[PDB]
Amino acid sequence: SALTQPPSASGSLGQSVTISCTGTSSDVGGYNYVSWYQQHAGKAPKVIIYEVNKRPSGVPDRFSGSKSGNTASLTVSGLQAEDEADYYCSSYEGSDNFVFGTGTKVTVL
Amino acid sequence: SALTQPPSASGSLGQSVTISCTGTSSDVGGYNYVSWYQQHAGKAPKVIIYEVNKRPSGVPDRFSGSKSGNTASLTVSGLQAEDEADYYCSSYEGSDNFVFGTGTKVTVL
Repeated sequence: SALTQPPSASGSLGQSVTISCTGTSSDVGGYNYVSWYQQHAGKAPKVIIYEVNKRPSGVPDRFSGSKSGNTASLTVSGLQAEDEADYYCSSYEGSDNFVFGTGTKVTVL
Repeated sequence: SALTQPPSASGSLGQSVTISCTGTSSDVGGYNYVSWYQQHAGKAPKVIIYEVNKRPSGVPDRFSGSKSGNTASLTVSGLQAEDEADYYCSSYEGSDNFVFGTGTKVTVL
């Protein structure tokens, strides 16, 4: 299984893009343990958000996470060309288990 | 001066879309008084969310709201053809004042 993410999203340089991540009451809707990751092609993933809305040290405030219902979202503001990347979500889902989304490719226009 | 909203968003039938509403610490980021409105052009608006995440009586559970920092988000899940519409946000901004966004047009594919 997988969390549902749109294939694609886009926003303007300097503006924002928002990505959704839809699960169920047993994952996204059940806990406050949603993370987001950014990956450029061929590069290492990077954690952007954890615990729904927390940014790791060194991740700036232009990355914001939220959730409501069974859907989490990530908004990337102040868009830079280097924000063109794949973005994935994950959620805790009970036990010691996590489920991931299928990734959204962002284009920066 | 308006709240910033993307001019467009889209999602697939039966799935989800999330749209954003970005203000400042004096409005969206200052209070828990974000509302969302749906309007099919030419027709009367309807309130979908108030107080960030509250649904008026008669609004289905599949519309949900959230915020983090200066950014509020509305998710429409289980998208239906009737969800193609303009969606506006507003926030309190002190005194007896409310400020609105410019609206996002959602398409349902």
